[PDB]
Amino acid sequence: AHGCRHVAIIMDGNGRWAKKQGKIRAFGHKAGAKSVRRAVSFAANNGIEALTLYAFSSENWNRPAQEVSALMELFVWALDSEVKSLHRHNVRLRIIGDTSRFNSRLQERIRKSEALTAGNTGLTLNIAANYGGRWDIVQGVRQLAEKVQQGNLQPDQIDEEMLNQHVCMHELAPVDLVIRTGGEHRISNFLLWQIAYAELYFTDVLWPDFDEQDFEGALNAFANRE
Amino acid sequence: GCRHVAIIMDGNGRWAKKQGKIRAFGHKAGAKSVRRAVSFAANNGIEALTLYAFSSSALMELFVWALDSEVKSLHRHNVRLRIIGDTSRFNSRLQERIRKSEALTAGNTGLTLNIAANYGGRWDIVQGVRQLAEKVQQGNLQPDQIDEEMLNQHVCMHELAPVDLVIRTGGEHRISNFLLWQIAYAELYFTDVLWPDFDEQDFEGALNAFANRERRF
Ligand SMILES: O=P(O)(O)C(O)(Cc1cccc(-c2cccc3c2oc2ccccc23)c1)P(=O)(O)O
Ligand SMILES: O=P(O)(O)C(O)(Cc1cccc(-c2cccc3c2oc2ccccc23)c1)P(=O)(O)O
Ligand SMILES: O=P(O)(O)C(O)(Cc1cccc(-c2cccc3c2oc2ccccc23)c1)P(=O)(O)O
Ligand SMILES: O=P(O)(O)C(O)(Cc1cccc(-c2cccc3c2oc2ccccc23)c1)P(=O)(O)O
Ligand SMILES: O=P(O)(O)C(O)(Cc1cccc(-c2cccc3c2oc2ccccc23)c1)P(=O)(O)O
Ligand SMILES: O=P(O)(O)C(O)(Cc1cccc(-c2cccc3c2oc2ccccc23)c1)P(=O)(O)O
Repeated sequence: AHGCRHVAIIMDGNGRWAKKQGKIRAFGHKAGAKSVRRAVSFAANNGIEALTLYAFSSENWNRPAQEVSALMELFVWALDSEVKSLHRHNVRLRIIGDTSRFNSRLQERIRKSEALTAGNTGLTLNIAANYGGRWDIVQGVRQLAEKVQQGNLQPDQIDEEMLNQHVCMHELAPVDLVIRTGGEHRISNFLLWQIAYAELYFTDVLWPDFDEQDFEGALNAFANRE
Repeated sequence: GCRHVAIIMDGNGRWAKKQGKIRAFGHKAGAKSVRRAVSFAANNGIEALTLYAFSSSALMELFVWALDSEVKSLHRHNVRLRIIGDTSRFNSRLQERIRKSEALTAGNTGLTLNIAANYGGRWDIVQGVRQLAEKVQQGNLQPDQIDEEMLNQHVCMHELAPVDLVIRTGGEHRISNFLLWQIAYAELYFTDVLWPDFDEQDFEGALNAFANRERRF
């Protein structure tokens, strides 16, 4: 009844949530993981076809660039145990983002995870990893530029419909709703091309507290903004 | 400090209906609201204001009339005018009035006023992409040297301050294929106020909210 086929969520607020409890950041990450499981569960049980998730990091600015990098590795590493669970729940997993510089072992783990679940018929879960909406448009542009160089494409032949076929998730239903938790009212270079016509829904709720009733609220807001 | 504000103007028609009036009446109050927003922005030190008339030859002629009767005043008021969007198919007379209007004000140093006409964010990115494909075809550019900075140099308004705040009136919470590339880091502010009613107090509310959020985030 919500009529929403594909929801994207900019998750934020985990560190502030922990801070308020008098707990260190790591406890926030723990509670945030639980909230991710819960939103994925809700989406699957509510007939949403695709759910795309972006972890917005409020602390990354204070982290040296080389820690960030290693942080991307732990993510893929953790993503080897979690896939087993996603697969048991009939979830099809896709990673979107610039994974070309990750080491071969990671790239292999990622492809194997997407291959394992590619045939599942449940929710399609897209996880952003090293993703940027401008980078997304740029990688599509590069693919087209390569065709132009080969001599198979004239610059005047490039139109929206063609660039669209080369940005992330072009093969899935278009994003109908973007939710951003944590209070900030910005897209922060998450999807740009893909959100041209999506409903944007912002809530002050911190990610760890964002639960099924908050997700239903966004979906009903969407249904009503029709 | 907000340097560039973009506004998705919407609600003139709904506004006229609530008054029991026709669409033309909503357009008239709408023009007055554009005038007040432009003055407000110029008076409060905003460097660029970008306006997008959201709609769900008569016009083309009015566009000519509008340019002919207001450009001298915008020039006088030190406003730099730019039209962003695909005007490639407007009639030549109008295309020439646009070009001349931008040329006459190209040197002004006050508010840059960007008016969208047949503009779309995807189209904007696509025109930038065509320009880069031309250099690849010419042989002056390798596909793998194309990066964000380079495409950024080929989308509308790259010569101005980055868009800091996007305001959409009328109650919808969508970008509707207005700016996309350009709003990657902008504060987004939605208000149910209908365009004709959008006034200095409403505009101040969006500006104060931007400044406070800049402080908090
Ligand atoms: O746990 P802390 O945030 O205290 C820190 O160890 C960095 C870190 C270590 C181990 C795991 C994580 C972590 C865990 C879950 C999600 C994410 C984490 O780090 C990021 C960054 C960006 C997005 C998501 C997550 C972060 P720090 O160097 O910032 O103190
Ligand atoms: O816990 P369930 O298997 O019941 C389910 O929530 C799916 C799910 C469970 C647990 C974790 C995740 C998930 C998915 C991808 C990556 C990561 C997940 O949780 C973490 C924690 C830390 C790092 C990465 C991930 C998803 P479901 O919708 O399939 O029932
Ligand atoms: O919310 P904050 O910006 O405070 C921060 O927790 C980063 C963060 C944002 C959003 C989600 C998560 C997070 C935490 C644990 C598990 C997972 C998170 O995001 C995903 C995506 C996919 C699978 C698992 C998780 C972390 P931080 O490390 O910058 O303090
Ligand atoms: O600057 P960006 O916002 O583009 C990004 O690189 C930030 C980022 C850097 C490093 C790790 C993560 C990240 C994202 C989701 C889940 C987890 C991340 O890091 C960890 C560590 C341990 C468990 C989960 C996650 C995010 P992104 O991967 O969220 O696109
Ligand atoms: O078709 P008509 O000539 O009857 C009329 O709609 C013309 C009209 C007057 C004023 C504004 C508009 C109008 C309508 C849709 C979009 C835009 C309009 O004006 C601008 C300016 C710049 C960008 C978009 C629009 C139309 P009207 O208000 O004089 O009845
Ligand atoms: O607000 P609505 O979407 O109801 C509609 O008035 C279209 C419209 C939206 C926003 C502004 C305008 C409009 C009206 C009069 C003058 C000008 C308008 O937009 C601009 C931009 C620049 C200069 C003058 C005007 C028209 P409509 O013609 O589709 O009913």
